[PDB]
Amino acid sequence: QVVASNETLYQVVKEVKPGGLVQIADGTYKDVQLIVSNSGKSGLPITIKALNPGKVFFTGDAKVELRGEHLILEGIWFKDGNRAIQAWKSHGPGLVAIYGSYNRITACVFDCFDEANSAYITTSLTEDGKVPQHCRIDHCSFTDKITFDQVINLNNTARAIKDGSVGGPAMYHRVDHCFFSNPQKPGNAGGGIRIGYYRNDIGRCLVDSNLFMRQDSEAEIITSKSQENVYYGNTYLNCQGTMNFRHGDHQVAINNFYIGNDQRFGYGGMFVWGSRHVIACNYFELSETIKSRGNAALYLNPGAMASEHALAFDMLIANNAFINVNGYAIHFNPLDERRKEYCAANRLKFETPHQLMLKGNLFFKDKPYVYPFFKDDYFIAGKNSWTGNVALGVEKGIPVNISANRSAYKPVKIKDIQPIEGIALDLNALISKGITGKPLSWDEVRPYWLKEMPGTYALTARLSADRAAKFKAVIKRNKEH
Ligand SMILES: *[C@H]1O[C@H](CO)[C@@H](O[C@@H]2O[C@@H](C)[C@H](O)[C@@H](O)[C@H]2O)[C@H](O)[C@@H]1O[C@H]1O[C@H](C(=O)O)[C@@H](O[C@@H]2OC[C@@H](O[C@@H]3O[C@@H](C)[C@@H](O[C@@H]4O[C@H](CO)[C@@H](O)[C@H](O)[C@H]4O)[C@@H](O[C@H]4O[C@H](CO)[C@H](O)[C@H](O)[C@H]4O)[C@@H]3OC)[C@H](O)[C@H]2O)[C@H](O)[C@H]1O
Ligand SMILES: CC(=O)N[C@@H]1[C@@H](O[C@@H]2OC(C(=O)O)=C[C@H](O)[C@H]2O)[C@@H](OS(=O)(=O)O)[C@@H](CO)O[C@@H]1O
Ligand SMILES: CC(=O)N[C@@H]1[C@@H](O[C@@H]2OC(C(=O)O)=C[C@H](O)[C@H]2O)[C@@H](OS(=O)(=O)O)[C@@H](CO)O[C@H]1O
Ligand SMILES: CC(=O)N[C@@H]1[C@@H](O[C@@H]2OC(C(=O)O)=C[C@H](O)[C@H]2O)[C@@H](OS(=O)(=O)O)[C@@H](CO)O[C@H]1O
Ligand SMILES: CC(=O)N[C@@H]1[C@@H](O[C@@H]2OC(C(=O)O)=C[C@H](O)[C@H]2O)[C@@H](OS(=O)(=O)O)[C@@H](CO)O[C@H]1O
Ligand SMILES: [Ca+2]
Repeated sequence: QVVASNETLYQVVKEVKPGGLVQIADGTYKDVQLIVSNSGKSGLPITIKALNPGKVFFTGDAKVELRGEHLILEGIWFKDGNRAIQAWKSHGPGLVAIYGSYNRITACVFDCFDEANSAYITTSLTEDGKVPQHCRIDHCSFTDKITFDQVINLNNTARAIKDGSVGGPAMYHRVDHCFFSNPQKPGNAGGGIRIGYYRNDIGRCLVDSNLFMRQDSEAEIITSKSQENVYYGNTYLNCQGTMNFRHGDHQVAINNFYIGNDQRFGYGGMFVWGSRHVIACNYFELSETIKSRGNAALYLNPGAMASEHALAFDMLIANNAFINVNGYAIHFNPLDERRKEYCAANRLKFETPHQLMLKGNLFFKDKPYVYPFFKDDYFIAGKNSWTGNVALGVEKGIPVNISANRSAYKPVKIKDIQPIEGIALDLNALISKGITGKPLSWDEVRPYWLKEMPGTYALTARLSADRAAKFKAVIKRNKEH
């Protein structure tokens, strides 16, 4: 039914049946506490949507909880929030918290919501430990986030100091066609998306066709902290951060675009911990790279095998292109001094990346940047395997013989790569095709009803005066008195 107030919305959601449709009349729903406990059924979802998307605002001291299964939340604009700062935390539920499985949030806008620390959307465990699975977040816009924590956390365990061999279960979520552009916070402030917590967690989430444009929240654009997540066809445009395989082996990134096209800041880029990954058909063209990480497109972590800073080794790096990177194409030992400190403290064995299979990559420069393609301060003959690469335009920086024949450059065919269970992509086929398509634009990901890009930061790299003032107040209250 059509509802036009908070109270009527609360009532209709208590009664709605599988296949039901709740439409919210034009207006502002201030301090709205939408808790949806009922469930739809497979093929009979319950849809809660604006009657006219773009005309419904959830504001004030608001929250949404999707606790039932088979629910769809659509066409809501979250702005002008005022949740209690003492009542919300990073690593807690999001503004929208999804506790049930088979739920979808689509074509919603989150724009500088408030000053309370939390994600904008989470999947969250219930108190009895049940893990939501098979959820989708798509065609949503996340802009000008001025609070701590990620924009989205996808959770399969409760936060703990941890380290017990039993990880969280596979989630099988999808995040697609979303737009992220958010200002830099201080420190380890929470990024774009976190998936899982530690290396025994299984993710099996698909993150595809998103546009991260000045996603600058903190060092990590995405902190992927579970196994077997697949990142396909995302665009990272002028982002002050890197997309990271932070914990969890056997993750996949194929045909993403990492573009930096001005000199305003250092941009990234991928930072990779762990082993057994597939990193293929990605395109890196970065006009400036990140000083603090080591100035590179692709960073391969040194350290102790399978530790808290897991050594990057034994993986496939295939058919990628590094075009006019103002930095190393590949840095084989970033942050090595900090990592030796970690390994010494914990009495762990420090190692450097090896057993890498570098196949069919193009390394090309014709602009006067000063960096050789590679940095490997621990180079050992034979430790990695290079086949079918092409390198031309600057010295390699390591003693490896690579063809310089660009005309003869072709991506390699690959046929031995196992797909990820639950994700309907043919990894061999996609890798063997080489790099397809081009960077995504706002029109390709935007909510169907929204023509104008929201936010103040994406086009300008600066918050508007009023939002800047709120951001300063958040940062101040979160640091030492
Ligand atoms: C993410 O998305 C981006 C693009 O937004 C992709 O970008 C590309 O790749 C990047 C690497 C590059 O950077 C970029 O430049 C791009 O080149 C990126 O790869 C990622 O892709 C994934 O997301 C896509 C997306 O969501 O946009 C997926 O594309 C969708 O795939 C499904 C398509 O639907 C099918 O085709 C349409 C036209 C429907 O079929 C037609 O149905 C008509 C009416 O029934 C009929 O007359 C026609 O004969 C049919 O052809 C659809 O059918 C389904 O729906 C209809 C109603 O419309 C009926 O109910 C049917 O029963 C039902 O089957 C087809 O579904 C199979 C959709 O068009 C397409 O957008 C992509 O596959 C993902 O990998
Ligand atoms: C709630 C939702 O859309 N979940 C996504 C899931 O889609 C469900 O499962 C399938 C399926 O064929 O396995 C189809 C329907 O779209 C839906 O029931 C699926 O999303 S996808 O279909 O857009 O690809 C996965 C990705 O595999 O992500 C969510 O789990
Ligand atoms: C709110 C927030 O997450 N801020 C990050 C800092 O964490 C807070 O401050 C401290 C502290 O001892 O100084 C401890 C608590 O975690 C928070 O109250 C801190 O993050 S972290 O180091 O704890 O992971 C700094 C580190 O640079 O990052 C801020 O973003
Ligand atoms: C100890 C702790 O929980 N600190 C939180 C951070 O987590 C550490 O940092 C990261 C990371 O990739 O940033 C990985 C380590 O394994 C963690 O011990 C971090 O939280 S999270 O969202 O990345 O899990 C920050 C983010 O705001 O929050 C700290 O409190
Ligand atoms: C406790 C810990 O190792 N946390 C990792 C982060 O490391 C801290 O972050 C930084 C920084 O500027 O990024 C400075 C502090 O001295 C570090 O202790 C960080 O890891 S990394 O930067 O060493 O690679 C994040 C990933 O960005 O992961 C945390 O686990
Ligand atoms: Ca972080």
